[PDB]
This record gives sequence, C-alpha cells and structure tokens, in this order.
Amino acid sequence: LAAALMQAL
Ligand SMILES: *C(=O)c1ccc(-c2ccc(C(=O)OCC)cn2)nc1
Ligand SMILES: *NNC(=O)c1ccc(-c2ccc(C(N)=O)cn2)nc1
Ligand SMILES: Cc1cccc(C)c1
Ligand SMILES: Cc1ccccc1C
Ligand SMILES: Cc1ccccc1C
Repeated sequence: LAAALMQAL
C-alpha cells in the first residue's frame, strides 16, 4: 500500500 501511494514521488 505504501508503495502504491508513494509512486507519486
Ligand atoms: C503497497 O503498496 C505494497 C505493499 C507491499 C508490497 C510488496 C511487494 C513485493 C513484496 C515481495 O517481493 O515480497 C517478497 C517477500 C512484498 N510486498 N507492495 C506494495
Ligand atoms: N515517485 N517515484 C519516482 O519518481 C520514481 C521513478 C523511478 C524510480 C526508479 C527506481 C528504480 C529503477 C530501476 N531501474 O531499478 C528505475 N526507476 N523510482 C522512483
Ligand atoms: C514507490 C516509491 C517511490 C519512492 C520511494 C519508495 C521507497 C517507493
Ligand atoms: C518492489 C518495490 C516496491 C517499491 C519500490 C521499489 C521496489 C523494488
Ligand atoms: C522496496 C525496495 C526493495 C528493494 C530495493 C529497494 C527498494 C526501495
């Protein structure tokens, strides 16, 4: 999940 959201970065 963290990665899925942090892809913006
Ligand atoms: C959320 O964005 C998220 C959580 C966990 C994972 C993930 C990807 C790959 C592995 C892996 O290769 O584990 C080997 C033990 C684990 N967790 N991706 C995205
Ligand atoms: N928000 N994330 C990014 O902007 C981002 C773009 C690209 C990459 C990345 C990481 C690793 C590789 C590789 N070939 O191992 C390529 N691109 N990370 C983050
Ligand atoms: C998806 C992603 C972007 C930036 C940094 C990390 C660790 C993960
Ligand atoms: C499996 C994974 C997830 C998020 C960022 C980098 C990598 C190698
Ligand atoms: C999540 C991950 C896995 C393997 C190498 C680098 C990174 C950021």
